[PDB]
Amino acid sequence: PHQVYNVTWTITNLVTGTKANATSMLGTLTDAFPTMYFDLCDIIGNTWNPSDQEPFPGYGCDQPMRRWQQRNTPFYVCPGHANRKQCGGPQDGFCAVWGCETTGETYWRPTSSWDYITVKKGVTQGIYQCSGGGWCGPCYDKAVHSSTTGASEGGRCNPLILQFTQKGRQTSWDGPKSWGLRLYRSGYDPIALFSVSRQVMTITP
Ligand SMILES: *[C@@H]1O[C@H](CO)[C@@H](O[C@@H]2O[C@H](CO)[C@@H](O)[C@H](O)[C@H]2NC(C)=O)[C@H](O)[C@H]1NC(C)=O
Ligand SMILES: *[C@@H]1O[C@H](CO)[C@@H](O[C@@H]2O[C@H](CO)[C@@H](O)[C@H](O)[C@H]2NC(C)=O)[C@H](O)[C@H]1NC(C)=O
Repeated sequence: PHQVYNVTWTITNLVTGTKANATSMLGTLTDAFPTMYFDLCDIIGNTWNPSDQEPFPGYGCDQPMRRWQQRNTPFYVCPGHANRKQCGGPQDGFCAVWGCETTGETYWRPTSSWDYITVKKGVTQGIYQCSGGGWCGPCYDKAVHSSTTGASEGGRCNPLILQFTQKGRQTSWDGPKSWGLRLYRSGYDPIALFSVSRQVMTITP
């Protein structure tokens, strides 16, 4: 009865244009606001991964330990849909100055009363010593070294969870909205850009 349409929400890698993930559900524009799930490594761009000449940088999506150390690093998120000059643009992840963040996971627990979403780390076993002392866990790509237990495809172990806020559930979604995500480190804070958009189509069969 309330299932008038098939609403699909998509999280997009801003730079590459690829789909980090998607979720569909039946309902209306006012009640279809599902919880989204995606991995950080599916939204990074060409300039995120540290160079190969760079010794144990502490983050990155191209190597298991890089992915693991990245997982244990805090991060903050800034909206790029509000046109706040002081926060800068995509090249700053919309976080040019402190106070631009509206969510994420850091010691000061950023939240917001005006932004449309919240983003927190999901659950993962990441990496752990198992049985024979070797390293086991999802951070390892099962398609790069099978046998290594826990190994997931892609080596995904940076799950993020996105939820819509009350303000988010009440704002208009005509056109995509973008956000920037930054790792909070003692040194450069790498930038990852993503977008959220909605499609509304008829049900089938
Ligand atoms: C509309 O909703 C339906 C489910 O109610 C979606 O249909 C499934 O979509 C997945 C991929 O997203 C396919 O792998 C399944 O085979 C589809 N099931 C069938 C046969 O309906 C559909 O994707 C949604 N609209 C779209 C195409 O975005
Ligand atoms: C892509 O999105 C789907 C949801 O459409 C994710 O699947 C959900 O994952 C959570 C967390 O593990 C579970 O609690 C749900 O039960 C899952 N839902 C369904 C329908 O499977 C999926 O994990 C996401 N993929 C990635 C790598 O983020």
